[PDB]
Amino acid sequence: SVDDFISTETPIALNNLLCNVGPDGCRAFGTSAGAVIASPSTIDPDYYYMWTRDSALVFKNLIDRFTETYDAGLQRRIEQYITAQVTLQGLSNPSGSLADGSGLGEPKFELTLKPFTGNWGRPQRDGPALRAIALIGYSKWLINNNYQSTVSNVIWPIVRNDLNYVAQYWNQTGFDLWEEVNGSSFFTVANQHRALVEGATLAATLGQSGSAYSSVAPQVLCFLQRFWVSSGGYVDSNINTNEGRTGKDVNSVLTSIHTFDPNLGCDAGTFQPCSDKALSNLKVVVDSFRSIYGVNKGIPAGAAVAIGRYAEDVYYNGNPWYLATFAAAEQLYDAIYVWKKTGSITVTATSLAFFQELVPGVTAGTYSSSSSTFTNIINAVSTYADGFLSEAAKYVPADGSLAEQFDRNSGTPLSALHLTWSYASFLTATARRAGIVPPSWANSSASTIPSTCSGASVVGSYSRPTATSFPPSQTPKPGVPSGTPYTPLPCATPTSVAVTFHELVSTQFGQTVKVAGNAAALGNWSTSAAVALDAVNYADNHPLWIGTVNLEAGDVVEYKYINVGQDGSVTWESDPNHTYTVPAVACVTQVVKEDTWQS
Ligand SMILES: *[C@@H]1O[C@H](CO)[C@@H](O[C@@H]2O[C@H](CO)[C@@H](O)[C@H](O)[C@H]2NC(C)=O)[C@H](O)[C@H]1NC(C)=O
Ligand SMILES: *[C@@H]1O[C@H](CO)[C@@H](O)[C@H](O)[C@H]1NC(C)=O
Ligand SMILES: *[C@H]1O[C@H](CO)[C@@H](O)[C@H](O)[C@@H]1O
Ligand SMILES: *[C@H]1O[C@H](CO)[C@@H](O)[C@H](O)[C@@H]1O
Ligand SMILES: *[C@H]1O[C@H](CO)[C@@H](O)[C@H](O)[C@@H]1O
Ligand SMILES: *[C@H]1O[C@H](CO)[C@@H](O)[C@H](O)[C@@H]1O
Ligand SMILES: *[C@H]1O[C@H](CO)[C@@H](O)[C@H](O)[C@@H]1O
Ligand SMILES: *[C@H]1O[C@H](CO)[C@@H](O)[C@H](O)[C@@H]1O
Ligand SMILES: *[C@H]1O[C@H](CO)[C@@H](O)[C@H](O)[C@@H]1O
Ligand SMILES: *[C@H]1O[C@H](CO)[C@@H](O)[C@H](O)[C@@H]1O
Repeated sequence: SVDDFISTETPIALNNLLCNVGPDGCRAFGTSAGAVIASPSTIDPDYYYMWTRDSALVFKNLIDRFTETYDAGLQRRIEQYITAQVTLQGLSNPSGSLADGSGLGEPKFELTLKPFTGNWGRPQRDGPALRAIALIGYSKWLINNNYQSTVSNVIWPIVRNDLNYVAQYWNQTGFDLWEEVNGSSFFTVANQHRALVEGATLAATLGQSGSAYSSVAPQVLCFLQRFWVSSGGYVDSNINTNEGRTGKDVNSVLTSIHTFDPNLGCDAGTFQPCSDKALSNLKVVVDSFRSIYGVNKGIPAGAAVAIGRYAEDVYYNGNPWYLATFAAAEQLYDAIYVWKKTGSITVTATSLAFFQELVPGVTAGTYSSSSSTFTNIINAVSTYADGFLSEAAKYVPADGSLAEQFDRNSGTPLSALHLTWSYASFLTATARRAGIVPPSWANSSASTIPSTCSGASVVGSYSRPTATSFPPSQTPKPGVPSGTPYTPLPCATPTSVAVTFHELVSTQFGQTVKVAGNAAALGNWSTSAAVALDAVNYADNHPLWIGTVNLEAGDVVEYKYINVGQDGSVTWESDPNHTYTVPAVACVTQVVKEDTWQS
């Protein structure tokens, strides 16, 4: 049963999610405190970086969990994530610097919390919005528990930079959440709108300046309306671009679930999950995958299918994604929640096709909780939503691991292993199924659309946050649900650890980088026995060499990189030797050591 899968997968998903959080997660061990790896995959693909988006989506989930039941272990991680942003905001990077806010649009960073210097689809203007939303989430908790001073001193300067960025740069093109399309993107705009609304509210509570945010927000909402295609009944996910796609993209479904607020009911203006526009869009998006994936062969209309990002996708050949398939279920669980709470379901001309696929012959109208129609709809939609979970479940391996994708024909996992966002997406979908909803972000007025739109923006001011520490033991006030600290799943302690040496060093044609060191596996300082690294991930402006050696757990190793020429001549990097103690920690079987050539 679905219930069986949920009960089994939940502790695995939570464990695997937290394994990807530094400095102590089992697959992110030795990364910076508060860093989140997108995936431990370092080769084909190389996802061993911290993205602003993935990190913020993951921590929003954790903050929501933590808000439901206090967990001092989660609190520790949340605090470290927040303080890591102090370092990141200050960075000058290829998108720009903090001075004019432009640097905040940078999509990804090295896990040492240094800039990523390679070519990339930058900027991505959703990042600051999503980060603000996460930090505002935690701020709400602190305020409710009488720690408002901590918000003002530690969190608000960080949040204020991100909010100023949104208010200044929302009306500018950039890359979408898939990092491919330079334009105006639904997910980005909608989250920018939410960030400004929550920001204005938090500012008012703190007695800080928020009027810029509240005056810009309605204009962002105004622009969001332009993504709707009335003739097709779906959202064109990217506009102001010439990419030549239909625009039918799980982008829009993710948008609905990440800006869900049940207090907004079935508001179509903000694209709520039970809104007629969101329901119509869901059907159009799902339908775009029904006929194209081998895994969907033989599944009838009215039944759940595996879905991907967008039908035109050619990334790894274009496949279903776990997070996309879970997102469809989540939107439906969100819809069911609101229908049950309000005791009423409205079918309109816009959502009719969606409903008739599930309840043949139903017509437009309003059906109350006493009607047989209400019960019929609830059951049909619940079954369909569970169907998306069960479809994804067919392709989850016995160990419960979630990669990024599963093959469109065979269902075998592919691309990045242990994608942090895949685990978050399972956790959120299943929370909504159980009727666990996140804190509200809007009031009724946050849905009122202006008469005429303009690209109104405000030039902001940016300053480096300086506070990098939280007061100890910020426990909940009496009466708040409270529990014991999180403990990871148990494993054996390994005797051997795969150590991936990950070295940035600019080299010229015919040169090879090797690692030499005192351990037998490293060649006991012999240059002939040194371990050659690979240039598989090498680029001139991101000169990465990589390779993996098994070392004895607990061993203290000393090493240096060498550059070996065509002629066999050896160049040692400058002193001192690197000194590394190989971890001997239960569950830590592979680590990445991120080095830069010592000049
Ligand atoms: C900046 O904001 C303006 C105002 O919302 C956007 O202008 C609209 O663009 C859409 C799509 O091209 C048109 O359908 C509307 O007619 C435009 N309205 C006006 C008043 O010009 C503009 O697209 C935004 N640009 C970016 C990059 O965000
Ligand atoms: C390492 O090599 C040196 C030669 O420089 C030698 O003295 C020593 O015996 C070697 N150690 C091991 C572990 O074999
Ligand atoms: C963040 O950094 C500051 C110094 O800039 C420390 O005071 C603090 O304890 C934390 O390490
Ligand atoms: C504050 O107090 C808590 C106990 O509630 C400790 O666990 C913590 O180390 C800090 O001293
Ligand atoms: C949480 O509990 C701690 C005790 O560890 C108090 O210090 C704090 O005021 C809050 O009630
Ligand atoms: C709430 O209560 C739990 C145990 O009941 C503690 O573990 C937690 O630190 C908080 O005080
Ligand atoms: C293997 O050994 C380590 C010792 O550091 C333990 O921490 C672990 O629980 C396992 O027994
Ligand atoms: C790493 O650091 C240690 C410090 O004990 C040195 O002994 C070693 O040579 C390397 O620099
Ligand atoms: C790794 O950690 C061990 C234990 O602290 C040290 O002995 C070694 O020098 C390295 O720092
Ligand atoms: C080392 O091995 C463990 C299982 O033994 C994995 O969980 C880990 O990802 C690494 O490959």
